[PDB]
Amino acid sequence: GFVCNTCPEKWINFQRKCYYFGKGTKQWVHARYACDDMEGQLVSIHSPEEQDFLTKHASHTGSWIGLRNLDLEFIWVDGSHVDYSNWAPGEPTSRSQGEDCVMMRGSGRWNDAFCDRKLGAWVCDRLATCTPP
Repeated sequence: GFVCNTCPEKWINFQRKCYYFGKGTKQWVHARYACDDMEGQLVSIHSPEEQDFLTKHASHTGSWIGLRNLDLEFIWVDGSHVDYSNWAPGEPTSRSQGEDCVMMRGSGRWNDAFCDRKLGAWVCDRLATCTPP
């Protein structure tokens, strides 16, 4: 096994991951289950290179991402902590209470909005399968 760029039908390869750029009106939790029932998760961005690819295919309206708030601290759906951050200027707002779910704007910048908000786009990500040369 050396080459990891093997994608299922309708998924787009980037680096060592597969991405599905889903459409249709969905609440954060609804988009959380849309990927889980597809054998994927809501997207976890960890590199500027990943973000740049994501921005290129993402809908201008705004896509849900796998980041959310708790208590403590923002953590991705995979459980990973935030290392790379592409927050919009002045984000995350530490006064807007209830805005615990993160979305990604057309520009790629992330905004933290209400979980009950209906967005037209949502991005999923899974691991890319391998091939032995």
